[PDB]
Amino acid sequence: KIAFLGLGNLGTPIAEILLEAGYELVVWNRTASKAEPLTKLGATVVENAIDAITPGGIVFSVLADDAAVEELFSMELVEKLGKDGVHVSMSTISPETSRQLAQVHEWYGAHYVGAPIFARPEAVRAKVGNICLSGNAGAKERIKPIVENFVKGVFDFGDDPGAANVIKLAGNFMIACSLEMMGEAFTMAEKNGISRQSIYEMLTSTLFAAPIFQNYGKLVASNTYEPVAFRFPLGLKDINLTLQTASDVNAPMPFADIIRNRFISGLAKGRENLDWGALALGASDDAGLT
Amino acid sequence: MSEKIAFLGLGNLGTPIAEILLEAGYELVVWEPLTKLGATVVENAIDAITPGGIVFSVLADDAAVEELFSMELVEKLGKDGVHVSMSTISPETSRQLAQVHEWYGAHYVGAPIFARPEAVRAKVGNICLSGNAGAKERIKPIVENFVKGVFDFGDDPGAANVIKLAGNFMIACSLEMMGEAFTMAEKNGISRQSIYEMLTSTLFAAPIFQNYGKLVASNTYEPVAFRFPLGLKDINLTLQTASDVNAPMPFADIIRNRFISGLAKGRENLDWGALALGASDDAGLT
Ligand code: NA
Repeated sequence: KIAFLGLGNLGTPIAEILLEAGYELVVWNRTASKAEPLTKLGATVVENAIDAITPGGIVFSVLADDAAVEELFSMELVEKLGKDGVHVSMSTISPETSRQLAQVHEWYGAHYVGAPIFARPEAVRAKVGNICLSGNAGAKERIKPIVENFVKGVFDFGDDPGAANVIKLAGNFMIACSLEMMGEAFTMAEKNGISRQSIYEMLTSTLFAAPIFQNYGKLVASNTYEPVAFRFPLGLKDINLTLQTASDVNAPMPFADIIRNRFISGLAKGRENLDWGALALGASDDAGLT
Repeated sequence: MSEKIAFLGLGNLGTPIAEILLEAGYELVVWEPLTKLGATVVENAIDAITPGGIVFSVLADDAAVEELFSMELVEKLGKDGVHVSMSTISPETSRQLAQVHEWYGAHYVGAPIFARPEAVRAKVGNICLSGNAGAKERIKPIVENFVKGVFDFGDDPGAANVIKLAGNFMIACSLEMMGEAFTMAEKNGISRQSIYEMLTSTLFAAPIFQNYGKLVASNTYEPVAFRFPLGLKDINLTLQTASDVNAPMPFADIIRNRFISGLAKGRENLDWGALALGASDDAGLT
C-alpha cells in the first residue's frame, strides 16, 4: 500500500512505527540489505524504486540530499505515482528543489508534500520529534494521520511546497548558531581560567535550559566531537542551502557566513570525520588553544 | 538579624532585593520606600559602612562602582569587611577593586545576578559568586533569601562577571539568530509569527526564546526593559574581556554593529531587543 523509499538512520525507525501502527509498506533502499529488519515486521521489499509505487497511492522518501531526491524522482517515476498520488518528501533539502519537484508532480496530477523532520533517530523511536508540512491541503490532510504515528508535533506551513523546507533550514541554522555562541563563550571563559563544564552547567541549567543547548552544550564543553551523530561535511552542505535560500529572497545572514567559515576552516584542519558540532572548535583555534 | 547590612544602589534590582532582606529580618542602612518596611537612609555612602560589616552594591555601570568604592570607603570597610558586588561590570574592574579591598583586609565578592525584577520578587533568579571562600560563606545565607540557584565560580573575584557577560552575549546572539531566521522566512512569504511559534515551542522551548522571540516576531520592542545603548555597553565589555585573554568573538562583533547601526538610525530609546531590526534593514524591510 504505502511506498517507502530510503531506509537510513531516520527511514528505518520511521518505517518500523508505520508497520507497528498497521500500515502495509513496500520498501526500497539503494543498499538492499538495510530493509531486511522491516520484512520481519510485515513489509515487502522491491529491487527497483518504481516497482514500489502505486498509481494514486502514497510514497514517503527520506534521502541524504537534493541530488538523491532528484535522481530518484524522475519524470517516469512521478508519472507512475500519477493522479491523486501523494509524495511525502522528508529529506532536508532546499525549498527550490521542493518547489521544482512539486511542479513536476502536478504535471501528472500528483501532489508533493514538503515534510522535513525535526528529530534525531532516538527522538523518532520515542515519538518526541516534530514535522513541518507544506503543499496541497488535500494531500496534507490525507497523510497527516499517518505521520502523527512517529512525531509529537505536526506544524502546517500552507500551500507553498518549499515553505516547510525553509523552516527546517532555519531550525538547523539556529542549532549551528547555538554551537558557535557556546564555542565563543566557553573559550572566553576557558582563557579566563574558568572550566568549560562549569560555565556550561550554569548557563544551561537556567537561561538556556532547552534540549538543543543541554545536548549540544556538553559536546562543546568537553570539545569531544566523537562519536559522530551528523558527519562534519554535512554541516557545510546544510549551511550552504540556507545561504542560497536566503540570497534568493535578498536576505543576508551574517551569522550563517561565520558558520560556513567554521566548516571550511575545519576541513582545512582535517576535521571531516568529526561530528558537525566540531564547528565550535574554530573559536578554540582562533584563541590559540589547538 | 546580627548583620546590620549596608545596601548601596536602589534601582530596578536593588529595591526588590533590599525588600526581601528587610522582610527576612535583616537590618539595612540604604543609599524612601524602604524606610517604610524598616530601613535607615544615609546621604553619603561611606556613613552606611560599618568596619568589618557587610555591604551590598548594585549600580548601573563600572564607573558608578569605582567612583563609590574609593580608597577611603574601602579602608572604612576594613579588616574582615565583605563587599557583595552585584553590578554587571567587567571582570577587570572586579579584580582591580578586589586588590584594593584586600590591601585594607576586606573582601570583594563578585556576585552578578541573573534575574529580571519579577524573578527577584519570586526568589526564582540565579546568582554567580566568586572571590574569597570565607567571605562567600558569610554572605551565601543572605543571598539564598532572594535567589533560587547559587553558583560558586571559585577564588577569582572577576570569574562570576565572565559568566554574566557570557550569558548576556548568548542572549544577544539569540536575538540576532531569530532576527536572521525570521527575516529569511518572512521574505520567503512565511509569517514571522508561524516560524516563531514552531521553533520556540519545540527546539528552542526556553523562556529566553519564547519571550524575546515574540518581540522579534512582531518587531515591537516594548516595554523598554533595557535601553538600547546599554546593549552596546554590555557587548563592548564582553569584547574587551575576550580581547584581554586573546579570544576573538565573531558573533559579538556582529552584535556590536547592530547597536552602532541602530544608533545611526535613531533607535537609542528602543529596547535592546531592537538589535534584531538589523536583519530587517539589511533585507530591505524597514
Ligand atoms: Na503522535
